[PDB]
Amino acid sequence: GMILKRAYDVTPQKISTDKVRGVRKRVLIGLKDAPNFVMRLFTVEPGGLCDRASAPWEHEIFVLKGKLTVLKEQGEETVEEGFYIFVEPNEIHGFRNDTDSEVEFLDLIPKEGGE
Amino acid sequence: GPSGMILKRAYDVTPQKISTDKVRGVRKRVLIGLKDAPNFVMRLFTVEPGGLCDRASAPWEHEIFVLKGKLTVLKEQGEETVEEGFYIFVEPNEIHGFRNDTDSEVEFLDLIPKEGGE
Ligand SMILES: [Cu+2]
Ligand SMILES: [Cu+2]
Ligand SMILES: [Cu+2]
Repeated sequence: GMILKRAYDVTPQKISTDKVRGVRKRVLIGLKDAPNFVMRLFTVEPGGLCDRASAPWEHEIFVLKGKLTVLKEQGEETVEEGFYIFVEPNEIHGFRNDTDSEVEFLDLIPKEGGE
Repeated sequence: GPSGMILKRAYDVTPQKISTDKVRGVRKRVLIGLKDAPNFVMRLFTVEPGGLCDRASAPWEHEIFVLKGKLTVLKEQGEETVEEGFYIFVEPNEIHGFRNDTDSEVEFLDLIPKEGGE
């Protein structure tokens, strides 16, 4: 009834789509197990990009490592470890890493959006 | 529903003292609370040295990510240690609690469905 695990030990999946390059995803608590919402951990490589998109669901994010550039419907904002991010449903968002070291963030969404 | 995005340093949120029949030595920051959340809430808990959230269970799940320190997890039967970089999934109704057996603060994110409050 309880899972306790090192996130690093969860296998990181390379993500590659027309909008996503240089990103890896770990599914910590996935759709199958989740009553309501899922927990993922993203790694963005230097120069990596999750380009602007809208989703039907909100995001709740916590920046774990590095300087995360957040793309908005207009412009961008770079934040760092210790910031949280709440993206309303339907809002344009994306992410980039302009730095020379990997950026990591925790990302939770309602399970309707889980892989 | 609203549009937009909130980007905020977690430590800018006021750390509220939690004092109940089961909890001492704990502060909570509500990061994404009921005022905002479509479905689930995000809190950041700080457990001071010797702090305790005694065993309990709840009718909803917890999804936890340990940000800092070494946290003792209280289970139905026994205890287990985790540290920074561990995650915890607590099924609904499973007994769980926490204790800080170290001399430094432990911090963890704790997310619950919004039906459970903030
Ligand atoms: Cu159990
Ligand atoms: Cu998204
Ligand atoms: Cu609980």
